[PDB]
Amino acid sequence: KHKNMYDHTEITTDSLLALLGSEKVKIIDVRSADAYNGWRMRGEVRGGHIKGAKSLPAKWLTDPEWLNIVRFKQIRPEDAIVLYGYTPEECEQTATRFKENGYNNVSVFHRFHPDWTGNDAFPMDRLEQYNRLVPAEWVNGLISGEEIPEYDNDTFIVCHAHYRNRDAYLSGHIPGATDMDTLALESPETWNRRTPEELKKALEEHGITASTTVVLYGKFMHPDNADEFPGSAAGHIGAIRLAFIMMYAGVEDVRVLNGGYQSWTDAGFAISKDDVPKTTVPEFGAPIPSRPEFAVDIDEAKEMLQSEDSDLVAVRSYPEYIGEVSGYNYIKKKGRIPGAIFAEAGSDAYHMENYRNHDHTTREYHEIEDIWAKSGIIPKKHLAFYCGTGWRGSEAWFNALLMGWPRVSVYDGGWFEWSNDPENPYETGVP
Ligand SMILES: C[N+](C)(C)[C@@H](Cc1cnc[nH]1)C(=O)O
Ligand SMILES: [Ca+2]
Ligand SMILES: [Cl-]
Ligand SMILES: [Cl-]
Ligand SMILES: [Mg+2]
Ligand SMILES: [Zn+2]
Repeated sequence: KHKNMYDHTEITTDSLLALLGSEKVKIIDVRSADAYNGWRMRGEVRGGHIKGAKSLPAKWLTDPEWLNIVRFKQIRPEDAIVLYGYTPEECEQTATRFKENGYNNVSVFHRFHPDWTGNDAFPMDRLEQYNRLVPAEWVNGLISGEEIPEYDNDTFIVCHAHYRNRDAYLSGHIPGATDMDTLALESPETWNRRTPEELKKALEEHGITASTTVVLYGKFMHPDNADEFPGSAAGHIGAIRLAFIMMYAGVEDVRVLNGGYQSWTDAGFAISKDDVPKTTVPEFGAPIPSRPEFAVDIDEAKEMLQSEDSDLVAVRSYPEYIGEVSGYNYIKKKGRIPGAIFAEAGSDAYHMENYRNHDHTTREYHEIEDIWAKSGIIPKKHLAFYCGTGWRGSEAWFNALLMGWPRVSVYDGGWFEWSNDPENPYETGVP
C-alpha cells in the first residue's frame, strides 16, 4: 500500500455511476476537446463526454503552464480525480502528472468506450451545435474527398481569414485553401459588415455560394499592441468574425476549424505555400441578408438596454471596461456602454484568453456557460454581444451559438460606433 506514480487504481463502471453527483469527485476527459464537444472521433455511436466531466486534453501535458490550467479549472488535490479517454492507456501520463503534483486520489476509468458510449443508460453530454466547430481531421477528410461525418454537401471551400496581411496566408496555409482579407466583408469606415450588394459581390468573387460549405480558420501570430495593425496577427478571431458575417449573409453551412491554423499543424498535416487563385462563382444564390436577426444595430441595441428580456454583453478587456484604455490606436474615447453586462474577454483587444484554451481552441463550454450564468447571461434572453468593432463579440456570439442558444446576436457597431456619437452616454472608472 504505497502511492505509486506509475500504477493507477481502476474505478469500475458501477462505482463511477454512483459518483456522478458527488461534489468532491472530478471526472476528467483526456481526449481532444473536439471529441469532448461531441465529435465521434473513433466511430462511436454516442459522442460527447460523461455527464459532469471536465475537459483536459492529454495534448496539454507539454504545456509548461499545465498545473496552472488544472488549478484555474478548480481541480483541487482534495478532489477525487477520475480520468478517462478512449483507452485507459491514454490516461497513463495524465495520472502520473497529477500524482507528481500532490494529487493523491487519482483513478482511471477503463470502460468509457465502448461500454459507457455503447449504452444509453449511461448519461452523456455534448455541445449542441458541435458540428459547426470542426476538428483538423474533419477538414483533412473534406479536402481529401473522403467520407466524413456531419457533412452531406457536394461543394466546399476552405477560407484562410486575415486582416490586411496576405503573409499570414502565404507563409503557410491548409492545402487548397484561398485567403479572404476581413476588409472584403467589413467596411473600414464603420468597421461594420458591408451592404448586401457588396457582400454578394465579395462572396461571389471568392467563390462562395449560399449552398457552399465554408470552412473558416485563421492564424494566430502573437499580436503586439505596439504594432500599427495588431489585428493582422489575430487571424482566428477574424475567421470567426467572417463566420458571423457569412452566416448573417446567408451561407447555410459555415464551419470554424477549432483552434485555427495551430490545430492543423498540431495534427501533423501537410502545409502549402501556393498562392491559390480564386475560382469565382456567378450567383450567390440567396437574398442577402438571409439571417438578419444575427446582426443588431445601435437603435435596436439602445432598445435592448431598456428591455427586460434583452441585454447587451460587453466582450472587452478590463482596462477597456473601466476606461483605462480605449483598446485601439484608432479610437480616442475611453469608456463603456451604460447598462451592458460585462463579460471580460482577455488581456487586450487582440486576445481572447477567457474564451480560449492555450492552443486557441474554444474554452470548455460548461465553464463559459457557468461564468455567463453568474452575470445573468442566459439563453432565455435576446443577447447582443459586442466589443470594439465586433470581432471579439462575434467570437463570444459563436460560442453561444454552438450551445444552441436561440436568440443571440452581435451588436456590430460596438464601442467604436457608440463613442463616435458625442451625444451617446457612457460610463468610466471602476463601477
Ligand atoms: C476591425 N479591425 C480589423 C480594424 C479591428 C479588428 C479587431 C481585432 N480585435 C478587436 N477588433 C482591428 O484590427 O483593430
Ligand atoms: Ca462597454
Ligand atoms: Cl487569433
Ligand atoms: Cl491568418
Ligand atoms: Mg462593427
Ligand atoms: Zn462531480
